[PDB]
Amino acid sequence: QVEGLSINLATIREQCGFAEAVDICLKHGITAIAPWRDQVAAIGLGEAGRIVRANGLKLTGLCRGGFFPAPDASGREKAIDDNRRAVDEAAELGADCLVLVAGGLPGGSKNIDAARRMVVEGIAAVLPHARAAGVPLAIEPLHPMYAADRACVNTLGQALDICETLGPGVGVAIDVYHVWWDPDLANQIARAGKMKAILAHHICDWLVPTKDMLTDRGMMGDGVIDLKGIRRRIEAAGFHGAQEVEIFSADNWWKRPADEVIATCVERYRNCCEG
Amino acid sequence: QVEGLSINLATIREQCGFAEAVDICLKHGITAIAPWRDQVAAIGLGEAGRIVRANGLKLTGLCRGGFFPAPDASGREKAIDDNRRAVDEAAELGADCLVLVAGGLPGGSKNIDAARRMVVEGIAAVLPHARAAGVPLAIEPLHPMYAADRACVNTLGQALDICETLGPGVGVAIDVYHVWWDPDLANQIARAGKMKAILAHHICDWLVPTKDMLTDRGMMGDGVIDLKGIRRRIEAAGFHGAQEVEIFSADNWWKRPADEVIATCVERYRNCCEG
Ligand SMILES: [Zn+2]
Ligand SMILES: [Zn+2]
Repeated sequence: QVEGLSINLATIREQCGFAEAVDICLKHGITAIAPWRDQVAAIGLGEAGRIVRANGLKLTGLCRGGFFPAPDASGREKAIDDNRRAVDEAAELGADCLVLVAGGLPGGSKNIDAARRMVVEGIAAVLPHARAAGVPLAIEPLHPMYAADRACVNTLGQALDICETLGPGVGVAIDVYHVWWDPDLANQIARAGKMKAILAHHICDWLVPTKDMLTDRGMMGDGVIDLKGIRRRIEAAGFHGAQEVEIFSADNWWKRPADEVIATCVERYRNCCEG
Repeated sequence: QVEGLSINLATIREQCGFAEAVDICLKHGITAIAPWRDQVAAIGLGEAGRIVRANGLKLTGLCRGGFFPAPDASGREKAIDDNRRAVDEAAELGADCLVLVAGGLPGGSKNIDAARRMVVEGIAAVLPHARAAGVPLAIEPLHPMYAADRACVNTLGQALDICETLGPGVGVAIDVYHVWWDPDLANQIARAGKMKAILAHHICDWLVPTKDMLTDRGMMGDGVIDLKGIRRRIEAAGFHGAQEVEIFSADNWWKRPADEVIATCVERYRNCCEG
């Protein structure tokens, strides 16, 4: 087995559905995954579970919940309801956390403070149901470039502020793509450790040049992130969970055979990632 | 006159050289500019000065200095030397500040902490010459997406930390494109005010979607930034200097007649920008 490696299934999403991805992962000695809700829906929740169990599969996360801002309270309630259903799916599959991607500005608002208030309210509204189901909520801070239209939780400091306020049952998914640049990263990781808030660690690389804002994530080692440096900090902070490969690569990795992608992931994980 | 408006000449860089840009600005009632060092070099420093003086032109900034990291001390010294020459140009033209864009990772380094140390060292090395010439150094924090390859000063908090440490003669250029997303923006602006560190304010907009990482800045009002909200904070912090339009728009504004761009800038400034 490749111990301590997980594959977020977005990494081979062009190539595979849920059943085939799991098959390819188990064949390469990988026994931990993070599936997406649409992948689960395509195979069916009952079959997804059967597969999880038949291998006692570790799910490092379910992607994703969140998307809280909306112009009206009823739209915000509709989002809260979707998150409760997401929690239920995570529980059924035994996921280590439900990943939350906050949502950006609602409608045509320029009020980012208000959108952020909506996100905190939504997480607060979902948290009782998530605590009750045994599903930790992982706020994934997203890269600042995504603030307007994808997620207005944009720093680890901000995400940890929300955690500290709401209390137990909410933590952070630390994705290197989203946080590597942060000048206060070392402090916030140590802070997350002391709060016991680290729920997941996602890996990939920042390419130079980066050629697309969303779908040009690098394979570990092809970019400029000090991955080992970051992993060492995360472990020193007390998180020893699996490193989860999440690569969106429209023009490279999504065009290669899935077996080549997963094998490269094993190779890079051993050479570039371990702390 | 359009009081309180400045045009960073990058906004019409495809259309105009220095002499023609100034002509177009003065014709639309704009009497403040921020030229680039290559534009000054193309017209010649002596002629640039003659033009500045013939109108008593306000320069809200000179773009740019910085670019401090390099793999070797001699490369770092070469950068420091270039910055001293940049200071001299700013002095000669009577610029309100020399804008500093930090530089990204040197060579093939993954050590962003070290590159940041190099930037602080470089600013520290240039500062005596800049103090002596009467040229304030404006650290311009750049958007986090630029961290690897353009500038590893990426938050207003980080930039103000450097200012506070080095002391007098170094402040911040606050560009809305670079900082609008920052969850601690309100606090850091108030902080910059208390330190008396605000040297410039650059305006433009964040488009949704943004279609290019470098050259798809919006015209004020076409995007999602609360420009008036930010300007009000800057004024409450005690900076009442000109708002400087800096737009890099490869597929829109750089393809329009310069007169139409500058007229739109006046229109939006009056409608969308004033606090
Ligand atoms: Zn992630
Ligand atoms: Zn700027």
